[PDB]
Amino acid sequence: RPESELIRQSWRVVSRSPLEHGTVLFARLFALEPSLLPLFQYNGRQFSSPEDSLSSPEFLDHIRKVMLVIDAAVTNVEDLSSLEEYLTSLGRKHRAVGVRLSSFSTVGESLLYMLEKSLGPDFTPATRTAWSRLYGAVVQAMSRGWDG
Ligand code: HEM
Repeated sequence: RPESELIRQSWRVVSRSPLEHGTVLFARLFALEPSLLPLFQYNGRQFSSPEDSLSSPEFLDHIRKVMLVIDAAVTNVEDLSSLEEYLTSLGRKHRAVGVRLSSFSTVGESLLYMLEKSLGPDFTPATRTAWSRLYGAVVQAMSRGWDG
C-alpha cells in the first residue's frame, strides 16, 4: 500500500519519544473531552484537573501502553487482522472501566492532532487519511468489546 508507508514514516517520528508524544495526545484528549478525566481511577481517586493526570505514574504508564498498542498497529499496518482478537478484549476492558466507545473517536482526533503537531508540513492530507484509516480499524476491532 502507499498508505502503509505513510503510516510507518510518520510514526517513526513519534515512536522515538512515545511518552512525550502520548502526553500531547492525552492533554489534547482532555481539552476536547474533559468528561474522560474521571475514568482514570488510580487508587480510587479522581483527577481534578487535567494537569493532575500528568503527575500520575499510573496515568503515564497508561500513555505508554496506548502508544504501544498503536505501535503494534503500525507494525501490523498491512494486515491488522492479527491484532483483532487482542483489540476486542482491549475494548472489553474499556467498557468495564466506563469509557463510552464514542470517546475513542476523541482519542482518534487526539492522535491526529499529535501527529499533525509533531510532523507539521510532513503531515499531509494523505497521511491524515491513512492514519484515520488505521486508527479507525483499531477502534472497529475494539468496538467489538462492546459487542455489536
Ligand atoms: C479513550 C479513553 C481511554 C481511557 C479513559 C482509558 C482508561 C483506561 C483505564 C482506566 C485502564 C485500566 C487502568 C490502567 O491499566 O491504566 C486502561 C487500560 C488500558 N488502556 Fe486505556 N483508556 C483509554 C484509551 C486507550 C486506548 C486508545 C488504548 C490503546 C490504543 C488504550 C490502551 C490501554 C491498555 C493497553 C490498557 C491495559 C489493559 C489491560 O489490562 O490489558 N487505552 N485504560
